[PDB]
Amino acid sequence: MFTGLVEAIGVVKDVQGTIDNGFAMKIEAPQILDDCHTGDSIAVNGTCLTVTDFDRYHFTVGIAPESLRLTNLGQCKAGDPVNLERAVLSSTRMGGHFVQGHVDTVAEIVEKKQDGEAIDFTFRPRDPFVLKYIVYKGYIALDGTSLTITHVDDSTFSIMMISYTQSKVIMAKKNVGDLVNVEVDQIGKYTEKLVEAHIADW
Ligand SMILES: O=C(O)CCc1nc2c(=O)[nH]c(=O)[nH]c2n(C[C@H](O)[C@H](O)[C@H](O)CO)c1=O
Ligand SMILES: O=C(O)CCc1nc2c(=O)[nH]c(=O)[nH]c2n(C[C@H](O)[C@H](O)[C@H](O)CO)c1=O
Ligand SMILES: [Hg+2]
Repeated sequence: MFTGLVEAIGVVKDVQGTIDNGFAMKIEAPQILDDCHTGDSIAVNGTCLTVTDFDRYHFTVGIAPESLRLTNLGQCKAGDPVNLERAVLSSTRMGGHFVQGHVDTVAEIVEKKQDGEAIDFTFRPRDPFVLKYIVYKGYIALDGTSLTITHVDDSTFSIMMISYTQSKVIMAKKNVGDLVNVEVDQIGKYTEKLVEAHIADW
């Protein structure tokens, strides 16, 4: 479980494996390894992954084919920066929201323009149906970043990235064409089943 408040930006140091069988990945991130333990859950670009080994400077993870299929981790190369956030089990969320780290799909950046001190991003999800769980002013996690929806229609959604965030996440420097991990606010899927189980009586 996470908050979507990215703690640091690590750097991929080694990637081995294949798209069909899985990746073994090594990440440099001393900033968040002071309290590491094998088995811990760490979100890499919003993808919850299990620590398989670590030291004061690096930690490794095993990435399953399905994780690589639904996220941008399949494109990872040594040298790439990634958003990182350590797990936390808390029933409270005063900052960010309830991010599970279970990515729904990827979205392509289709527009990026400056609006004052903020950056206006527009994304096109590979799986349009996730848009049914996205609403104006609602939450969403992009590459593990908790953000506020500023616009949404039948094929895209947008967010505004403020100055404070631009220096904390990899999104700031991504461009049109790049992919980001999308995790819609889980509550939406919950209310969907609620109405379904509801009219399941009507
Ligand atoms: O909660 C736990 O105890 C398990 C942690 C965990 N680990 C991995 C992993 O190590 N490798 C993985 O490849 N996946 C893990 N996952 C699932 C992963 O996040 C998911 O496939 C993507 O987000 C796309 O939806 C995990 O949930
Ligand atoms: O809790 C709320 O109602 C606000 C949600 C929220 N929105 C944004 C945003 O829209 N743009 C943003 O640029 N940031 C938002 N943030 C903060 C952002 O996640 C954080 O700076 C990074 O992850 C690094 O820790 C938000 O928390
Ligand atoms: Hg998880």
